[PDB]
Amino acid sequence: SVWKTLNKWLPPLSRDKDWWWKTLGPQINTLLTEADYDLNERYEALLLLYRWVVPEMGPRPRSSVAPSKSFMTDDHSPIEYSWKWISGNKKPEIRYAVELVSPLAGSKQDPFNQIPTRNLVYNLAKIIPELDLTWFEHFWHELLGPGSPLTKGSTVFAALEMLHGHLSVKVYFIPVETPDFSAWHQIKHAIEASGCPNLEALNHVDAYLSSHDDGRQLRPFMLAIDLVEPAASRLKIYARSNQTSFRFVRDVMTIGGLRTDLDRSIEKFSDLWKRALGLDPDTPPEDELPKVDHLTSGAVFNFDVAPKSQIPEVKAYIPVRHYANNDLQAALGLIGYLEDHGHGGYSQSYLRGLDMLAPSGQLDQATGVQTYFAVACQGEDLSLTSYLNPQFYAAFQ
Ligand SMILES: N[C@@H](Cc1c[nH]c2ccccc12)C(=O)O
Repeated sequence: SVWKTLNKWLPPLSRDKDWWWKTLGPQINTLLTEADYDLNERYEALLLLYRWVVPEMGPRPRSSVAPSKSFMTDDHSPIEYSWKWISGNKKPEIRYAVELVSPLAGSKQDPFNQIPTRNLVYNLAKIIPELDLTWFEHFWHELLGPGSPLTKGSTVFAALEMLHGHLSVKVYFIPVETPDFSAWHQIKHAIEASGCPNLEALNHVDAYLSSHDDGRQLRPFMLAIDLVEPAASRLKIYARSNQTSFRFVRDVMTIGGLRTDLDRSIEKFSDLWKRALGLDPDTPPEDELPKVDHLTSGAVFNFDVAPKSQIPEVKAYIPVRHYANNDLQAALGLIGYLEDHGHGGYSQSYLRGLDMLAPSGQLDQATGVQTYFAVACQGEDLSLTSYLNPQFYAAFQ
């Protein structure tokens, strides 16, 4: 084991740092091993974890109660893994998002816990010069700086994507809302001041959000960027709705019909939706889901409005934790879909990863491990991603 070797030879850590090391290291290491990552990349990932992430995770969990109301997950776990299914039986992509913390969190010196993520990004910029911080600094200044202004629990976090051979970094900004400045207002002004050459996709999304009947029901809340050249980065605007019928999801995926030639992709999406969510196969698409009242309940989407494209791209997130019956049932639904379409070469590796992450004896009894199933429509096929919560506090061992 890579983690066993590193833990055996790297210098020992404080109580909190050692807890985070001996918890995250095995999790990330198992996920990467099941995805058949090369040994060098597992070493690199765990060395990054030991050097730049573990020292900034703050106190270790010691009870069911979290030290913050972090927006990363529902139990405020500050770490979220993700497992992207690659078509053609290729190796899955492993990513993880983290919101680092400091003792100044909540104080006047960092009221929204922003400096640790900035520090992490700059450290990574020292090790990987390929990363570009132009758009990072621009959107940070626009959305979280002293000129920026109700909070969702966090205002920023970062994500590492191990893309087999190189590392990519992503930044999520969650603006603070005021009666005069909605999150969407701030995001739109930030993108307009970003310096993009072709704002056709942003204007399409704005028209859909403002004038369309169902598009008016989406509440923008988050913006994600890639730390690459601004011409090569995506601009992902996340939007939530209390509506949950599959008809609504179907229309949002098309952006009110702006996107065409997706009927087969949408039929496969409906099949996967009912399988993962445990619904009856004859569920009318206009039926709403049984009501779940939560901060992150309802249907979630993201629009990619990156200038390279004139038409925006939509990714939908099936909220497994809120509407499925249990983690094993949803996992088998997703896995059966993948097997029916010849894309399930890594299903058993995924199940071993789930069993690694799951609180002892709760996969078939509760939800929570799998937060989202992300679906995108690529021509006739689906691009799928599983999002995973280690549940440090909801499942405190
Ligand atoms: N925790 C928030 C934000 C979030 C974290 N990871 C996500 C992945 C997809 C969509 C949203 C999120 C939520 O569940 O909504």
